Amino acid sequence: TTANTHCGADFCTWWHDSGEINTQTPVQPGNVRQSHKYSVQVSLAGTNNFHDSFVYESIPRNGNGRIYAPTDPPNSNTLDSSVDDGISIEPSIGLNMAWSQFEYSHDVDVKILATDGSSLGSPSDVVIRPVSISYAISQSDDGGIVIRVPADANGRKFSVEFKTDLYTFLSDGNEYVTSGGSVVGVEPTNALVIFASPFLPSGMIPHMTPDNTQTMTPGPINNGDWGAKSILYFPPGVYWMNQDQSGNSGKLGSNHIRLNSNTYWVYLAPGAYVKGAIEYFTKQNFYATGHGILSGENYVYQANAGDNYIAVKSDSTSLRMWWHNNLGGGQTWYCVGPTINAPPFNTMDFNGNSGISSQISDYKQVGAFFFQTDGPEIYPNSVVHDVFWHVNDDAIKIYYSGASVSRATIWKCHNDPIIQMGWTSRDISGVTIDTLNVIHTRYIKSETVVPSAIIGASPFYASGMSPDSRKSISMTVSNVVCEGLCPSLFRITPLQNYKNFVVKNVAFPDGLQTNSIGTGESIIPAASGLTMGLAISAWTIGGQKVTMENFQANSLGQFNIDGSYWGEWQIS
Repeated sequence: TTANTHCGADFCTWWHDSGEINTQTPVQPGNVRQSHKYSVQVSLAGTNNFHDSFVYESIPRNGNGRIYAPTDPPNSNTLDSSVDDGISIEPSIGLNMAWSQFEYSHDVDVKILATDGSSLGSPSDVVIRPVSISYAISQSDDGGIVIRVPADANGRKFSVEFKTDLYTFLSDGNEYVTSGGSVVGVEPTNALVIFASPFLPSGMIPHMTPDNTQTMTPGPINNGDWGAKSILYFPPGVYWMNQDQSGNSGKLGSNHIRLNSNTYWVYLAPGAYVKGAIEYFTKQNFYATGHGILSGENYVYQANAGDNYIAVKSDSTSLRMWWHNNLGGGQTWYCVGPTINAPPFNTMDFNGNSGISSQISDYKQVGAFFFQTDGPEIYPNSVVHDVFWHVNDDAIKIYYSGASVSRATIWKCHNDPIIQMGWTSRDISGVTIDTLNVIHTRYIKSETVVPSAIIGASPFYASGMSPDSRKSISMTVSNVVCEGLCPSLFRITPLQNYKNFVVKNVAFPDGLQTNSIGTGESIIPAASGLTMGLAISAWTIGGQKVTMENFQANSLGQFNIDGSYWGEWQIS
C-alpha cells in the first residue's frame, strides 16, 4: 500500500514500490530488502507531519549463504568447508544492519516505530552513536521514539540502539560462544543507522542533456546498456546486473559495469538502488556522486572478475566496488554522496600510474560482514570528510603522504585495525586524521599479524625483508573516541622509523578490555636500529588520565612498548 513521501528544498525522503521483507534468502532481482523490524518517518521540526522514509536491510552472506558461485542455490554450502568468510555465529543470533537516508537543510524530527510486535522501550533506554554528538529524544503516545536532528552543513550519520535489542558478543579467544568466555562487544541485534545528509554541492550534480548523458531504465542491466556518453545516470528505481560476460540472461552477480573510456561521471539519484559495481576506464578526472546506493549483494565472497565471478581470491582481479585499471596520471576521483552495500571484497582501488588522488565526502559503507571489506584507498593529498564505514578489514589505510581524514565514524567487526600503516616499509609525512569515532568493535582473537588495535601496522607481507632505517612515518591523529570495551590503542610491528608521530585527545570512556584474551594490550616489539618517536597527549580511559606513572602493561594504559625505545616517546 502507498507511502506518503515529501521532496522539497527543506527535506527529501523516498520509497521503493518493490520492497521485500526477507531475513533468510536473496530478494527477487527487481526487489529491495526492507527492514523487518523498523519504520522511519521524517517531519519538519515540531510540526507532527510525518513522511515515510524507506528502511533498507542487509544481512550476513546476503541470503546467499556459503556459496562458491553466484548461480548456486542459496544456502547450499558449496564453498569449501575450510574457508572462513568472516562469518560464524552472526546468522544464528539474527545479526543484520538496517539504514534509512534522507536529505535536509532545516531542523527535522525523525520518528521510529517497531513493525514486528517489539516494544522499543523508553527514551532513556536509547543510545545514539557516536556519543560525541547528543540528541533530544522523546516518546510518542503510540510507543514511537522521536529524535530531533538539527540542520548541519556536514549532515549527521548515526546508529540508534535500543537496550532490550542489544546482543552481547562472547569469545573464548578462538571463536564466538553462546555463553561463558569473555565480553568482546555489545551492539544491536537489529542495527538501525540514520543518514541525514545535506543536499549535494551544486558542482557535484552534473548538467545532463540527451547528448552527454546515458539515462538508465529501471530493470535488468544487460551488457552494454550503459552506453558510451560522458555521464551515466541512474534515476530513482531498482537496477541489477542480469547477464554473464558472454551475454547469457538470468544470471545475477556474474558481471560488472566496465565503462567506456568516454564515461567519466556516474550519477546515482536519491532512491536509485543498483546491484552491481563500477570500473572506470577514462584518462580524465572522474566522479561518483549522488544519494543512491551501489550494492554488491549478488556477488559471492571474493568474487573474481577475471574468473567468472567465483569465490577464488585474486589481489589483482577480485572485484572492487569502485575500480580503475588504466589510469593516465594527473587524475582526481570526486566521490560525494554515494552509499555502498554488501561489498564482496576490497571496496576501492585505482591502478596504472601513481598520479591519482581523491576528494571523498558524504560517503557511506554498510553491510560489510565479509572479511577483506576495507575502506577506500587514501591516495596522495586526498581529502576525506564526513564518512560512516562498516568494515571487517582495514578502515583507514595510510600508505601515502599529504592526506587528510576528518569526521570519520567506523563500525568494526573482527579483523585488522582501524588505522593501518604496515605490510611494507613506507615513507610518509603530512597526514592528519581528526575526529575519529570508533563506535563498535567485536574482536574474537587478540592478534598482531592482523592487528586488533586502533592504530596498527601489520608485519612484512613477504619473507626475506628487512626494516628500512632510511624511511619514516610521520602523522597527526587527534580527537579519537572508542566506545565499548575496547581493543588496544597501538599494535605496530616497526618496518621503518616513526618520527614526529602525534597522537592527541584520545578517549576510551567504557575502558579497555582486561580479559584473558588480551586484546586490550598495546604491543610495539623491538626492531633494532629504528626509532619510535611517539608524542602522546590527553589519553584517557574510563575518565582517568594515562600518564608516565600508569602506562605500563599491568596498569591502566596496558602499553607494552619495548624498553629499547625508552626516551624516544612520551605521554603527557
